[PDB]
Parts: sequence; structure tokens; C-alpha cells
Amino acid sequence: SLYNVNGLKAQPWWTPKETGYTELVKSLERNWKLIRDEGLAVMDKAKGLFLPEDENLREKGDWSQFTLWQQGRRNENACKGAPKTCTLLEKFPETTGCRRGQIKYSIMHPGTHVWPHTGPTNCRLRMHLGLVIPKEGCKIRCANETKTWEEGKVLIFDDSFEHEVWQDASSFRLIFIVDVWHPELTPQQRRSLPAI
Ligand code: NI
Repeated sequence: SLYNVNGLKAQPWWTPKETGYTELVKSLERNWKLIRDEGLAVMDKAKGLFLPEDENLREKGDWSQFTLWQQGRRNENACKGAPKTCTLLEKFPETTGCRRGQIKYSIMHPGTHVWPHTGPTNCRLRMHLGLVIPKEGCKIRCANETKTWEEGKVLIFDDSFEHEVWQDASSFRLIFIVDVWHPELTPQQRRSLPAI
């Protein structure tokens, strides 16, 4: 990709400790219900704050997002929708300042499959916080390892690896997606790398 930095540690799945972003992960997991509740509050389509997720192609099913940060820019109207979550995230420039990432609620509905794909850059890691996870039917593969989400828990993967998602439940799957700068990027790089 045009948006890669050579030599950045490359592995499909990361532990929180490996990323060094332990305070961010702890805060996400401490406050998971608070974050979930704000997502649920605006989740009404009648409200209509969740919009289609066109980030990548899906074979079938429905997929929606409510984006709080985009390329390091706070969505003001969105944060009025999720004020406590936004206030919380502001403590963590490693994600709010990630100009190559996003911060968003992501809902995936029953009968959805997202084709194998890669993100645009090896310069971010993608955190998933489980908010509402169906008992069965949802999973995500990254490279050769397939995993499931857990409510209140963070998964972290390098989405520049090929990954793929299935929603084979009967009820919706809500997660919170938090992108961070790859931890081996210098402060100079975090300041100067053009957004994507
Ligand atoms: Ni993806």
C-alpha cells in the first residue's frame, strides 16, 4: 500500500499488553456498558444516526455505523449523540489523533458476511470492544486465526492483514471500533503521516 511504513511489527492479533495501550483498553472495558448504552440510545433507525457501513463490500446482510472520530477529526454532531463516550475517548490521543483510523459503533445484522479484505494501511491497529454480542453465530477471522467477541472485552487485530466477518445469528451484533496508531510509529510520524 502507499500508506505503509516498513518494518512495523506485523501480526494478525495483538494482546493489549503488546500494543502498550493498556490504559485505553482498561478504560474501554471498565466503561463498556456506558459505551453500549449510548450506542443503544441512538440505535433507533427512527432516529437514524446509524448509517450504512460501506467501508468494504458484503456478500449479503446489513451493516451500519455511527462514527465519532474520522481521520483524527471529531464528529461534533455524532458526539452530541454519544457525549459520555466521546468525553471518555478524548483522554486517549493514540486513537482520537489516529489520522489513519476511525472511532465508531458498528452494528452487524443477521445473515451478513463481509468478504475477505484488507484495510488501507499497516499504520493502525483496530480494537473491537464487544457491546451486544449474540450468544452464537458471530465471528471474525484475521489471517489464519478466527475469533469471537465477548461483551465488555477488547479484541485487537491488525486489519492490514486479510480479515473476514460473519454474522450468522438471529439478532444484531453491536461492537465499538477504536483505531490506534501502530505503537512503533514515532511521534514525528504520528504528526506528519497524511490521513487516509
Ligand atoms: Ni475490515
